[PDB]
Amino acid sequence: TFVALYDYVASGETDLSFKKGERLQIVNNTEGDWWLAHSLTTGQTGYIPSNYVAPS
Repeated sequence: TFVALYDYVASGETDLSFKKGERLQIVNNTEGDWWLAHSLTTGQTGYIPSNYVAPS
């Protein structure tokens, strides 16, 4: 479980928007730049920038 450090607005069809403070479950971290995540706060799924979140 990770927490969002900053708001992120999705710019494409596979990334996930989230608000600062949202809690997320990381599903796929094979790549170092983009992680597939699942929002525990909102239940939505998509790719997020890995440097927008921190473990919590």
